[PDB]
Amino acid sequence: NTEFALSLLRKNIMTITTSKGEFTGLGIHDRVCVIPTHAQPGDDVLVNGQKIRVKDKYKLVDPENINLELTVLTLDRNEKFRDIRGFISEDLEGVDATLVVHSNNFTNTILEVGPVTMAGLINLSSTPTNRMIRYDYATKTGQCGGVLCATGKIFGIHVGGNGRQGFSAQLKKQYFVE
Ligand SMILES: *[C@@H](CC(=O)OCC)[C@H](C[C@@H]1CCNC1=O)NC(=O)[C@H](CC#C)n1cccc(NC(=O)c2cc(C)on2)c1=O
Repeated sequence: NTEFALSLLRKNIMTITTSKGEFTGLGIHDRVCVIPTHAQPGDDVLVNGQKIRVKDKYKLVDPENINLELTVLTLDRNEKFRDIRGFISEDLEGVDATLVVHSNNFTNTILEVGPVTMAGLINLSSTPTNRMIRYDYATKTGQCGGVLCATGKIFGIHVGGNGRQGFSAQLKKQYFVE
């Protein structure tokens, strides 16, 4: 698990800074990356401290117009991400997953969040959010955007918690299709 998590840290996971602070950003493919919606990125963000113009941005909502707490960004930079869409899996039920963080004080951080489960529709920051993956791990401030994953499987992006549970926005391959 650590070897797969380390591979994501070298080739896909970066630190993205908005006006709301530092967030772990996962590069999906080409110049497309994901970030929690509550980061509220503007026309420009910092990628590992470098000012990068945001070409495209759109918040993800399910077909039932329910918030997904995920925002897909297209960056105007030269480096193309490694295509990790093949690792995105929806078979997460009961998997002992790992959260890969690279933001704030948690740089190059690999956490064992225990077994995950599809919580579904929960009230996240007074906003109903669907496709919620829950793990019984005390995630902390500065870890939003961490990549929930296991060996050869990417499950979602951490979006919040309550000091005892943590929640990740489910990643699906259909999100990156026009
Ligand atoms: C990441 C954001 C951060 O670190 O600062 C940004 C620079 C945090 C991670 C949370 C904080 C506590 N433990 C975590 O894992 N995310 C949030 O703080 C989000 C922001 C949004 C949207 N947030 C804000 C307000 C409430 C909650 N949590 C819940 O509403 C909730 C519901 C249930 C059920 O359990 N928790 C929240 O995540």
